Amino acid sequence: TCPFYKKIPGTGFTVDAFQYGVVEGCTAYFLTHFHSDHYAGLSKHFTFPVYCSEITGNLLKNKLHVQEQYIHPLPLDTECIVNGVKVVLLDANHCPGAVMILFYLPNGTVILHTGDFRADPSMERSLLADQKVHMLYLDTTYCSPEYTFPSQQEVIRFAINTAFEAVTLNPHALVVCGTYSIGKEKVFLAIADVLGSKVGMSQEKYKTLQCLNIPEINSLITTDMCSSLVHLLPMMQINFKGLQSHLKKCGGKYNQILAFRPTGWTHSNKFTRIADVIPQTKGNISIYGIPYSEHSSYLEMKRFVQWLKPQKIIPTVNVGTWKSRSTMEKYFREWKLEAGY
Ligand code: NI
Repeated sequence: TCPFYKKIPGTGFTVDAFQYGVVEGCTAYFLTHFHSDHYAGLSKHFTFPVYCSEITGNLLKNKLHVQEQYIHPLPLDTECIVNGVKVVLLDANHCPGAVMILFYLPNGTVILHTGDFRADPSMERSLLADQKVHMLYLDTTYCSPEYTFPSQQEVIRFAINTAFEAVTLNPHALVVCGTYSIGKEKVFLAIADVLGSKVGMSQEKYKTLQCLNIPEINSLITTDMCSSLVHLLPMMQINFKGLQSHLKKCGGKYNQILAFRPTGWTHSNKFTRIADVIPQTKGNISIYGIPYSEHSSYLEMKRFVQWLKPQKIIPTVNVGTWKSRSTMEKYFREWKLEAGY
């Protein structure tokens, strides 16, 4: 049974609600982004209208085989009427094709559903500037002040400088980057660009990337692993055992691995600056965990909510414990008392 925080009142709509069977009253199912916790339950046998971005709809058609007649792609930043209700999709600054959804209810209520997002001051000049929001369905993944991490640009600067140094010292080093979903593509694309290489990967991963409308992608990626000095591997293989095994397969072309694991936040963020990050090393293998987030930090979240001034907040993450819920509610009230709304 579908939980309340996935339903949009006053409509026939649900958000990210595909794992509950046929939801009573639902005439259109919205999908914010192509991450498995959110698409859980979609497959080629789905027969109700799915509304989403163009990129999400490429992934549904080619990776999940959803039939074309049930996929309804909407342009961004454009007022659209769906089953008699005005909606807008906005870029969520999450993974490729991820959106926030603005719903203009027939009674005058305005609802923003963030999906998953990384709040940014650029959102203060989208179509959100123009009107009041009554209800905010909020991605609360990192809603506590201990959750700090650097900008994506500082993280990428670290990665490119680390990779370029290592490979200039040893031209026979291979770089490997872990992946298990879409998102975070700038990590491996920025490192390959500084090294003058295409990125090499499995046919399954190449297929996924080919759905993402990235400019000039054919110039940036390949399935010919032998021609590439930046490889992608599943995240589960980014360990000393799995990397040893990979280095054997490369036919003595390489004699060292430098590997990256983009994580979200880890507790080493509560002590160490990005500049001071060091790898774990065993012989000719080194592994860097880098804090590349596609979710809001606490400060970024707070800034966004204090600017938007919603009347009511409904969290969509960390909802399963009373301690989490109470924590989140306390910070919402602080934010409102501090800013005066
Ligand atoms: Ni996500």
